[PDB]
Amino acid sequence: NDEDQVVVNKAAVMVHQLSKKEASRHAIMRSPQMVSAIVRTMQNTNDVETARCTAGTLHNLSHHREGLLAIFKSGGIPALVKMLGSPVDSVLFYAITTLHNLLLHQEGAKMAVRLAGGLQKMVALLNKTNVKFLAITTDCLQILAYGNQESKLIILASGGPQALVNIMRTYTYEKLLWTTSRVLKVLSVCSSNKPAIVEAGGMQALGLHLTDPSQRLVQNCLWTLRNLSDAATKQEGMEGLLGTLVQLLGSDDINVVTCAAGILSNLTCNNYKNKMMVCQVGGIEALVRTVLRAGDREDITEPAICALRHLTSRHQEAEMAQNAVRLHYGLPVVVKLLHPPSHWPLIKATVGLIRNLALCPANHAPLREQGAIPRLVQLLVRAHQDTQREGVRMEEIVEGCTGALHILARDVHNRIVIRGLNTIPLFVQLLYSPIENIQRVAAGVLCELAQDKEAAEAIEAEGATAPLTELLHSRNEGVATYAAAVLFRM
Repeated sequence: NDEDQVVVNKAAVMVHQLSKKEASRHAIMRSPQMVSAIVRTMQNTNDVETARCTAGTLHNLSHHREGLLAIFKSGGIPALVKMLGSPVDSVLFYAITTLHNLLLHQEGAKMAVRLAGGLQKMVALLNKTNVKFLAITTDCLQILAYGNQESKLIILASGGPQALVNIMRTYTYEKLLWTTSRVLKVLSVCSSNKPAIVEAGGMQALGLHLTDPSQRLVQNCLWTLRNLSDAATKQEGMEGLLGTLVQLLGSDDINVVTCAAGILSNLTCNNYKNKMMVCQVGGIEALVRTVLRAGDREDITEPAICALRHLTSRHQEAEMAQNAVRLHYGLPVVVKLLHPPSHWPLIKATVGLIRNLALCPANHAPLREQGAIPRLVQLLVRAHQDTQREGVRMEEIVEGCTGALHILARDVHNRIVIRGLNTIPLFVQLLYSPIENIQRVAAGVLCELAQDKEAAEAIEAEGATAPLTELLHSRNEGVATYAAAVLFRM
């Protein structure tokens, strides 16, 4: 039969019972007339049992493909969103569930919800306390934000990051934690959201769940953590997270290992506090084992080497880390990574690690015995030639290899090897480099070599007096100091 009228609700309790039975439910969504009256009643009524009964109806309809369209074209979406402002409590449930079904299957619902101001309403509801309601709400936000930078910035403005992090800090309900982590993951790739997540303590919060039995939750937290750690700030209370990350390096899951290495790489970069802690929980040993176990998987070795590079310089236990790499059988494999099939990013990271390891006198001989010097020379020679003829710039390979050789040249037996490879003409040539940092390490390695009279003569014979004289007036104070140092020993 036809519609309700005015001042009567019994019709609301009417349409319900039928929406349950399929038979009438088909008739009801097959009727593009009263479905609009269902909507009209819901948004407008100030009665509780009528409002909840009305929302519950549309819910039952959202289960069927035509029931969606029925609600869709009837303009039910802006109504349901308005029902997300409804007070206690079951009306919020039917509303968010219906929207969810629409967002899942019904096409056009996404943009429609966005236009209705659904994003703002949903973010506001993240302070509720029902985990099932929060799981549905967070999933909607995920559906709306994925591959849609517009929605991501809205969620940010509405205070999404802080609310989502609080959920991760509060609840233990797996499905909610998982769903919330997927939203944070989507937001993590956003350049605007990422710092907000980090500022909300997102990294510590995600770190809480890295030992959860749910692998999909663990992996989501890892993926998000890598994006967030990607140039994050100086955070406190990272002790537990760092300890777990080192722990996760031994995981049998390669994707867990890849993420753990990457995050540790990012968190240790220019952060001596994080360097200390990672070292103090066995980071070197774990990272070395990881490199050995990884073989030629550069997805793993590259962030692992990078992490090792960070840990082996500029912090209180740097020297200890430099020894630790050797003590844990690391030197042979590190040198091996300078050879094919290693690609430039790994090679660059490896060279930088050798440079730090060479700071430790006890590493001079083993590095020499492994054949680091000729390989470093071959890299430098070929890299330089290529700079004379985007990814990794060869100017970085040139500077890196020359830098590593600069440190290795502190050892007497190394200087004989380096010199024996006819490198002096190359080094002198590098004094003409447009790049100051290259001039600096070129002058530096010459300064080390020129401590031996025979080398000092070969250096002078190479016509190095003139370039060094010009570099005396370099605005780079370091370049000038080395230039004067070589001149003196000549």
